[PDB]
Amino acid sequence: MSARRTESDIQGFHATPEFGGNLQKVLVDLIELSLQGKQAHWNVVGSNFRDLHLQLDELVDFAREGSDTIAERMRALDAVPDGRSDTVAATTTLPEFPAFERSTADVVDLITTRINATVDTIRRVHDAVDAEDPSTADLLHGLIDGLEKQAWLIRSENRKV
Amino acid sequence: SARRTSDIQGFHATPEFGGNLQKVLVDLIELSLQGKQAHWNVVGSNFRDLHLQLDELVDFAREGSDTIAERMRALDAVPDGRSDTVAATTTLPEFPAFERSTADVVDLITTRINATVDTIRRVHDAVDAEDPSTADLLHGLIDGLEKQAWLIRSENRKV
Amino acid sequence: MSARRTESDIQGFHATPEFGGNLQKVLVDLIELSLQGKQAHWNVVGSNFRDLHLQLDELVDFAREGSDTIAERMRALDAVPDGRSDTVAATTTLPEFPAFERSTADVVDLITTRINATVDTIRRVHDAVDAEDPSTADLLHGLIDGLEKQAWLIRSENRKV
Amino acid sequence: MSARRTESDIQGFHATPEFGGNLQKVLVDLIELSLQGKQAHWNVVGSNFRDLHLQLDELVDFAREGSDTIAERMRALDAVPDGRSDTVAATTTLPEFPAFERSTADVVDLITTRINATVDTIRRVHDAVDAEDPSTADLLHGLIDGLEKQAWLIRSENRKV
Amino acid sequence: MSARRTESDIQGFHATPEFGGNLQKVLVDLIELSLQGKQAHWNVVGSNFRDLHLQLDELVDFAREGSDTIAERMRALDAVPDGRSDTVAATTTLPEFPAFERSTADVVDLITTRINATVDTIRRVHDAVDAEDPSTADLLHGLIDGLEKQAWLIRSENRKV
Amino acid sequence: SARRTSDIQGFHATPEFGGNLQKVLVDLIELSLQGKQAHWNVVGSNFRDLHLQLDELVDFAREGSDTIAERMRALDAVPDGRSDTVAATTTLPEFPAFERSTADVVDLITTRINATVDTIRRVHDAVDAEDPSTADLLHGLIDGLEKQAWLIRSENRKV
Amino acid sequence: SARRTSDIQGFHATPEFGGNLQKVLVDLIELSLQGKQAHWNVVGSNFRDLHLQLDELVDFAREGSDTIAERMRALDAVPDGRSDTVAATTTLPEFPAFERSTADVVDLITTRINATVDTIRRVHDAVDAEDPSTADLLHGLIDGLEKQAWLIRSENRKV
Amino acid sequence: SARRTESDIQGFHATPEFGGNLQKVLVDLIELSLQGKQAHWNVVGSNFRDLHLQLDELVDFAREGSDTIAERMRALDAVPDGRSDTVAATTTLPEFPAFERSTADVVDLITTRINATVDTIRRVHDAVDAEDPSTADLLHGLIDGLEKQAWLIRSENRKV
Amino acid sequence: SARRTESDIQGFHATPEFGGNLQKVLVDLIELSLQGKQAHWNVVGSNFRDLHLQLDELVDFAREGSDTIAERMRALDAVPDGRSDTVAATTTLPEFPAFERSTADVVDLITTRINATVDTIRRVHDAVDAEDPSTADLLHGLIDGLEKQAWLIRSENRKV
Amino acid sequence: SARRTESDIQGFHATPEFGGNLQKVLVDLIELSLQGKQAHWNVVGSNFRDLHLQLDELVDFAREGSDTIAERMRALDAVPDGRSDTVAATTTLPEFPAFERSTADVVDLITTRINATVDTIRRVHDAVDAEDPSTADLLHGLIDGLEKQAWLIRSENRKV
Amino acid sequence: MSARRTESDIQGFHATPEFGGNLQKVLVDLIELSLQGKQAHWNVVGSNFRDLHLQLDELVDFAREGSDTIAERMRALDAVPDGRSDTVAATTTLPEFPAFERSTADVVDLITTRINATVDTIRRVHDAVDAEDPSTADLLHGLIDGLEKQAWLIRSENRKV
Amino acid sequence: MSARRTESDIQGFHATPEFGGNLQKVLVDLIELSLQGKQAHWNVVGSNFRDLHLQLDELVDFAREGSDTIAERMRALDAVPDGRSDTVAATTTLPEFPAFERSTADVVDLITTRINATVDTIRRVHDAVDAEDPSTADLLHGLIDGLEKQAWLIRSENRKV
Ligand SMILES: [Cl-]
Ligand SMILES: [Cl-]
Ligand SMILES: [Cl-]
Ligand SMILES: [Cl-]
Ligand SMILES: [Fe+2]
Ligand SMILES: [Fe+2]
Ligand SMILES: [Fe+2]
Ligand SMILES: [Fe+2]
Ligand SMILES: [Fe+2]
Ligand SMILES: [Fe+2]
Ligand SMILES: [Fe+2]
Ligand SMILES: [Fe+2]
Ligand SMILES: [Fe+3]
Ligand SMILES: [Fe+3]
Ligand SMILES: [Fe+3]
Ligand SMILES: [Fe+3]
Ligand SMILES: [Fe+3]
Ligand SMILES: [Fe+3]
Ligand SMILES: [Fe+3]
Ligand SMILES: [Fe+3]
Ligand SMILES: [Fe+3]
Ligand SMILES: [Fe+3]
Ligand SMILES: [Fe+3]
Ligand SMILES: [Fe+3]
Ligand SMILES: [Mg+2]
Ligand SMILES: [Mg+2]
Ligand SMILES: [Mg+2]
Ligand SMILES: [Mg+2]
Repeated sequence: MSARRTESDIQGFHATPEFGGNLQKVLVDLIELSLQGKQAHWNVVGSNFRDLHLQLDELVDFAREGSDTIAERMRALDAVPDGRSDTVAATTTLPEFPAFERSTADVVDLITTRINATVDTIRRVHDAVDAEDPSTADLLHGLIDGLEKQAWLIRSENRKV
Repeated sequence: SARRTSDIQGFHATPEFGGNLQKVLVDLIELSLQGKQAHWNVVGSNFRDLHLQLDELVDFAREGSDTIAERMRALDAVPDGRSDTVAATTTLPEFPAFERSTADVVDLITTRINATVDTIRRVHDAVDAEDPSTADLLHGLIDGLEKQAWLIRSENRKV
Repeated sequence: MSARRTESDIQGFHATPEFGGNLQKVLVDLIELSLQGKQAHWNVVGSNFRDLHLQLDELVDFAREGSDTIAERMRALDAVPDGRSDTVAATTTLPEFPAFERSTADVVDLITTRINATVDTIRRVHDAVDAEDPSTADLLHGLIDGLEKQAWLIRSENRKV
Repeated sequence: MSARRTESDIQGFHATPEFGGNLQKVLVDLIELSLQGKQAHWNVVGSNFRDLHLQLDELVDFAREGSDTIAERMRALDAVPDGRSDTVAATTTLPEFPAFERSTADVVDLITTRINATVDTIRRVHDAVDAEDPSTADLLHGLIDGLEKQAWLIRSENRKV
Repeated sequence: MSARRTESDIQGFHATPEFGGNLQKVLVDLIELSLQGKQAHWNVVGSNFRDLHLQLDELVDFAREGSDTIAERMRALDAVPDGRSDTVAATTTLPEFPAFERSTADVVDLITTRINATVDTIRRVHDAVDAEDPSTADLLHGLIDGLEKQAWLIRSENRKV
Repeated sequence: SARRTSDIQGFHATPEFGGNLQKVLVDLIELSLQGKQAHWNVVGSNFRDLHLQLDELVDFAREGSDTIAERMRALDAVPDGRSDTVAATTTLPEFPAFERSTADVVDLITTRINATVDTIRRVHDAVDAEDPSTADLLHGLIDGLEKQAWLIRSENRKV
Repeated sequence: SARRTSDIQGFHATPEFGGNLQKVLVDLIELSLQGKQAHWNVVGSNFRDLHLQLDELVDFAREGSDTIAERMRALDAVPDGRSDTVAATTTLPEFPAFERSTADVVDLITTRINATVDTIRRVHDAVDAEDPSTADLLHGLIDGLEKQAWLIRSENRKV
Repeated sequence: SARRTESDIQGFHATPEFGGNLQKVLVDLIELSLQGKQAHWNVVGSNFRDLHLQLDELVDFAREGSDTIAERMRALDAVPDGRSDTVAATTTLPEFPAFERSTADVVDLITTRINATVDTIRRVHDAVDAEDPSTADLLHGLIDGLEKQAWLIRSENRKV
Repeated sequence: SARRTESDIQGFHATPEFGGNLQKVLVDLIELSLQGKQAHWNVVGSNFRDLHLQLDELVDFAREGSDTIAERMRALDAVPDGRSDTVAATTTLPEFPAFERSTADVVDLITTRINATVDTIRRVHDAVDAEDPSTADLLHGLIDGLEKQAWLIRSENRKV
Repeated sequence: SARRTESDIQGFHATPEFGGNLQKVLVDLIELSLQGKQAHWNVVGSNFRDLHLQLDELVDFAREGSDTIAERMRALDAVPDGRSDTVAATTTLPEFPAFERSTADVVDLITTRINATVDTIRRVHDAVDAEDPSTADLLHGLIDGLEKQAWLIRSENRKV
Repeated sequence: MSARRTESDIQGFHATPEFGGNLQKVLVDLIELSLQGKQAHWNVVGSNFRDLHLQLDELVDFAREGSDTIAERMRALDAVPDGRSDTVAATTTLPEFPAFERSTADVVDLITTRINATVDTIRRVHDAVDAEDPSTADLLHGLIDGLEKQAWLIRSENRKV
Repeated sequence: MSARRTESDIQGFHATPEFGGNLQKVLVDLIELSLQGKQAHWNVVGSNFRDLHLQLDELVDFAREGSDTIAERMRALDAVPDGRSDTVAATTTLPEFPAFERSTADVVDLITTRINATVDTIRRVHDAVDAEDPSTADLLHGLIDGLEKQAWLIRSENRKV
């Protein structure tokens, strides 16, 4: 006749502090990447300026969408993101982007290593995230895939023969 | 050439697998129906936001039920989304009739989303073991519905 | 100021219990139709599968919009809809949809019959609705027109001439 | 050539002075509603500001399209609309909208009353319009349906249940 | 199961021969109007050519959608349309469109007359249609409203005031 | 400067050229009317595909008739697309009244498309000789209609 | 760090500034209402162009009135766009009732656009002196409306 | 096995005369675009709006056409010249008059200039067709599109 | 302070075996796209139009898939080969027959070829997943999308 | 004849002080975007959804603004710095608090931060306007757009 | 009175075997070009990577649309295309694309010559195609025009001074 | 009671001859820039061809929209533009664009200086324009901003380190 549950209060999945911290690690590197990507996008100069200028904006869009995805996933699982400038600066694992104008070739190298660093954070955190919540790991897979594609589209400028 | 030889069959789901997807399906349809009920009948403070959010929940739940039912079809299982079956087999607590306050609707719908996510989380490991590709569809459902739960329940949060 | 009314409270048109009842009847058959339409959509097999599979989704879209229209018209007029599964199952006039895979020929006949049953409810209810509120009768005309079109587009498959 | 008429001049349906008058009444209340809707849109403050601010614009859009529909229906039938400010102020049936910032709770009650007044004009006029020209009565049904929906979506904010 | 009907065959509403005949009359005049509209569209010359050239296409679009609506309403109700050239020529009530280039002033008067003739057919037929099937009468109201609007937008060109 | 001197006339078509375009025009309008007739009245196996395809044929034929009529206007010819003229001068076999089966509609409409293409192919060389630019418009019509014929007739093909 | 210390207020307009924006607002609303009146009731030679152009004028004037009213709100002023206020305080010459010829509508509407632009030009320097950002909004209004005046009045031009 | 073995295969090169023929088309299309904008701005009088709008449509077609011609030239390794001095010095179009012009006058002036542009395309047609039929198809699009514009514009002044 | 100090950080490199696994997927997706177009053109008979259209949808999914796989390979510094000779020489799909084929025959032929393509993805899945779970997620999308196409197509021939 | 004969004509160069003024605007716009996202994620309580949505609209306007300012700097050969350390070290905005915050608190906090950002633009306005009026027009768009956001947000807490 | 033809069976234009073979020649080179274009698009590396990467996808889109156009034209004229991988490999006239990564400059040269080869096929076949069916030659003109434009947009990267 | 003005004739703002001449100066340089931009767009050859080819079209679009804006502003203020080829050639201040193909690096330098020259015209004219009509100066600000952005996006190709 009926299979209906009877509780008036059914709780949702709550992330462990460890899991929250792991997604926080991903968050700050994604925001930092976005900030560095815009810096590069503004200040890149030299041969093949336009392509890099445009590709860098694609990277920024992806990293911004990613940071919102991770922060919102945290919220869904009762964890609390911190994307404030001071926290991002204090805790990001990305090497800092240099000041002033940079050459196209230099920007290609710099941004590639910074995407690599961002992806490394996600891969380092992956197995612990997957173990607690496979659905979140799928979002991580999307980030890895999208970011490694950006790294290919950007780095290929400097690859010879 | 590496070309194979002329009637290669598709992956077919075990009865148990079909049954697990059936469990997900009825709770998604029930959620969709309950969501529309809430959408129409919610009243009170912050009516508009709740009215609108609930329609988005319904869209997701309907897309989800279609995704699951069609995955069943692809793997040679047979969905049953009929009204009697859904009423008879859904695990979701019954949604009340009549007008309900926004605060009560927030609480009620959060419970019923969580019930739906619970079903998907309950079958996840057994479907993943048999067909990882289907578990990915389940992950999208878990992610999307848990997002909806957060967006809805935050209205009632204290500090 | 010349022709302005001075009432603080000007109340809206309220549906009678009979009117609310009449729209409730339309609502449950529209929802049942949507549920059966999807069942048929998923489970139809055989000759001209795709055309039928697609047409059934178009039927479902129309019935879903129809049920939302009806229910919101109820709300506008201070009536209260009930589209919950138990209610729809217990009160719909539509013949039950059979279980399992069904042939395209079978689905055509089954769905045509279910559409006609839905239209019949709207037609039975029409005059009482029109008498109380002509504006709602127009929404009923939209439903009659749209559903009878669906019936034609579906039934024509099985017509032998 | 067999069933073709041979008249050089075939004139169209012309509204009677009464019909023109009846549509004029609908027109001024629709325009007044749009003006009050915008006033409320700009000046509403307090709890749930944004929802109300947005809904009021949706109301205004519907009332503006409504007034254009009515006025052009008049023109089609050789009647002449008057939507000028002095005329609208001197002949509208709507209670005056108050000046200054108003709370969201106040705006809900005020605007619900103004919508209902507008609908009341259309409802009072309906039968005389329907008797002369059923096609125009259908446009009135669109207005009744659309405005009563607006009233429901707005008033529900203040409902305590 | 409680209120479910148990009939294998539930048939739809079937138009009487009179109803089918009445919609046939509307159909041929709509098609004739589309054909004359295009003729006028191509062959109009003189002052304010472009405005007229464009408006005539808008008229044609509406009449084409109208004829499709009518014919499909016939099909829905088990009636059979005939929109073939010989039938339209032999049975239309519209005065014949003249050959050759025609002035913008001439086209305005000619097309206004043809529109009015088309509307007259719908108006003559309306009550018999409404009596049998109110839902179809609503489609007629759409046509009356849309065509009379077209007539206004076209005739206003020649109005001297 | 290479600037010319103030009333340079446009290319004007011979009466014969206008007449040839008139021939194309009436068969395109007739096809459009016959296509709609078929669209409404077709019934039976694979109704939906045929119903939909026929509407695409009508769209093409209507766009085509407008293209030809306006080319006539551009070259100072005067189209006649009126109902009596079309009925009196079309080369297309009459389409039957009443409901027709999908199989019969496929055969009937294929014949009438082919008749329309035949007209365009019949006048092609004489229009090309006078105005190559107009023959390009004819080529688009031949291509598009012959595509329609293939898409429609394939339904009835044996093996 | 250069971070400030927790209740920094927004720029607030003087009463005079609010009043000047109020002046612009009522003339924009009046223009919108007059434009629709003209749009409906214009008849005669070149009806369609005028009918259509007048609707574009109305769109601009409505967008403009919303821009001004919301700028008032942002700067803590309170708009009054009510029918009585607009009728009582607009500087625009009354638009006549009844059908008017296209030639008369061109002249009438040009005058009333110019009246509206005149108001904005009259308050410009006093608003610019207080808040340059608001004067930019006024510039868009001057530009757009003067464009409308040109597009409308050109119909009546002699040689 | 059917594969050609040459490492570099050359594409079709246009003769310089062919390039010169397309160049004639180009300058007249650019001149027409420039005159069309002049007319679009400066037209006044009865039925102003229709003409103002129709003139912009002409300009859009003419600008798209000149891009099509110049890019066809580049495809075949010809080199277009669309610079102002070249256009002014080599266009065959009668000069457009200065100042405001009535809609009636603009209709006649622009019809003539469209007809002049079309005439250039028609004059080079056979020489272009003989060398490269694909390019002649682009000429056909231009003839068709421009003669349509001529009809749409001149119809305003037709008294029947 | 948490910032890494190395000037160049290396990204994830796929093993050559991983690249080889994705390569198997790629050739079958390309072969499937090519056979799908062959079927789309040459299908005739009852319910022609639905099949003609469904086959193009399959081709779109298969083309998008092969781009996804080839670009994932490039991301991980593998090097795809989608050239005709390689596809023909290394595809595991049964050859599609020449000439016109009936809708019934096309349904069965294409179902088999979709099933063959899916089988390749399923065969390499675990080896791909073990090295790079993110890539396995792309494999899942392909399995899901292709098996849907198989269902949508084969249903035409199902007799119940 | 009116043509200038110099082979290279220099564009307008911004003084370094001008660049510095735009830099102040930039860091506050970026800080505002970052705080806006923080608020957007962490806001809870009555009327959550409206605020959640309005905060994203603010973030979109602020991100577009910072791009506009940074690109205006580049146009005039100034060099922006939008890096996290620089933003944190040089923003004039009060720090946004950690953790979940109520909708009422978020309304007041964000209004203040919008007002701080606007104040920076208003402070540099006259110095920017004196050197380059075109840039001051961009400042006006920002003032107008941000003060609108301030009104739309703070209205939630207004008790009348 | 009537100009209507009387045959119940009117056949369509049927291509000669020679014509079918000529379009088949065009088909395989278009498919081969598409395959090579994607290979280049994936494997291009070096200065100005992105522009070439993107342009190559434009070329692929055009060649794919072209192959479908030619194959469908064949079908319209009762000819039977063969676009299978074995046939394409066995019969294409394009020099094969090399394996592995290639430099931007190398890809520009390689793809230019392969477009040149594809266009050469169409030009070689042109006159015989035109003689039998001028409408098909027009499709060939589109292919020539579109492909030679691609060749210009791609080759210009390597052109100096 | 009433604040309505009483004149039946209210004139619009009329530009001085000087102001008209100033906007004319802006106009011819914008048209010249558009003409040169297309010349460069067609004839640019070499490393990073595609980016420049595309960016040049963006510049052309902006300069075309600008020329229409200025000419229409002139018309609004009763001034009469001259954008004819002879006038543009006789009066533009831009150095002429060279003939034949030019290298990417050369085009970057050439176009940058020509944008610089166009902007210089607008800046030279600015204060006199602003003094008479601040609203027109705002349009000039848009042109300056948009053109200087183009100059940055184009020139950055040639900027080293
Ligand atoms: Cl379809
Ligand atoms: Cl919203
Ligand atoms: Cl228009
Ligand atoms: Cl790009
Ligand atoms: Fe996924
Ligand atoms: Fe997984
Ligand atoms: Fe209706
Ligand atoms: Fe009625
Ligand atoms: Fe040709
Ligand atoms: Fe200013
Ligand atoms: Fe062509
Ligand atoms: Fe501005
Ligand atoms: Fe978000
Ligand atoms: Fe589905
Ligand atoms: Fe709803
Ligand atoms: Fe209107
Ligand atoms: Fe239809
Ligand atoms: Fe047309
Ligand atoms: Fe607003
Ligand atoms: Fe271009
Ligand atoms: Fe790609
Ligand atoms: Fe940017
Ligand atoms: Fe195709
Ligand atoms: Fe313009
Ligand atoms: Mg079918
Ligand atoms: Mg809210
Ligand atoms: Mg006009
Ligand atoms: Mg590049």
